[PDB]
Amino acid sequence: GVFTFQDEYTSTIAPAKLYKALVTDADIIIPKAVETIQSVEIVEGNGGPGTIKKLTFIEGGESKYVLHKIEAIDEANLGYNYSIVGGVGLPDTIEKISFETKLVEGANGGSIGKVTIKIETKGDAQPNEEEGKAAKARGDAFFKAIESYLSAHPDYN
Ligand SMILES: C/C(=C\CNc1ncnc2[nH]cnc12)CO
Ligand SMILES: C/C(=C\CNc1ncnc2[nH]cnc12)CO
Ligand SMILES: C/C(=C\CNc1ncnc2[nH]cnc12)CO
Ligand SMILES: C/C(=C\CNc1ncnc2[nH]cnc12)CO
Ligand SMILES: [Ca+2]
Repeated sequence: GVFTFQDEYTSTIAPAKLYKALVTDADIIIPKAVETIQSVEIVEGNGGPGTIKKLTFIEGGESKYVLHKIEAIDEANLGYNYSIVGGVGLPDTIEKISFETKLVEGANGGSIGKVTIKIETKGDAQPNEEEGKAAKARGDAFFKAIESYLSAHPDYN
């Protein structure tokens, strides 16, 4: 089956600046900002489509990682699309999970981070609800941490 979900994250940070932090400077800013992410590293590629990034994080006390494959990267339109192409642990009901993200102008000069999540399962298997909730909660924490960090360090590098 194919399932879609929509998240929106509000930020006080202006969209092009937030995109720069999330995308262009991800490898530097994200580990600094996000207290559960230890590193964001390029495994292969030049930064364009097909690039694989390894994001190492702590969960339940254990060091784990996920691999992201860049599907599209469009700074002009503040777009970034990627898929998850590896991780730690046994297979589950997800055959594939991918993301289409866009940043747009929000309130008082801030942003809204839009995310469409596409989950593909085998046959009539359903997405795991607890996981979706946890994933969204991580998304909230991720944007909060980035907002707090960029508020405290509006300049950098
Ligand atoms: C940090 C990574 C993915 C999470 N990125 C984003 N997650 C959510 N919204 C966004 N807008 C621009 N980039 C993103 C690395 O693939
Ligand atoms: C897999 C299911 C929910 C998991 N998804 C979400 N759970 C919580 N908040 C959300 N916002 C957009 N999607 C979600 C429904 O069983
Ligand atoms: C911040 C991001 C994703 C977090 N949201 C979700 N990630 C995974 N599954 C889900 N179901 C509903 N929302 C989600 C994109 O990088
Ligand atoms: C890009 C994001 C998170 C990086 N992925 C994860 N970050 C932290 N703990 C996890 N458990 C499963 N996946 C993760 C957005 O929340
Ligand atoms: Ca960190």
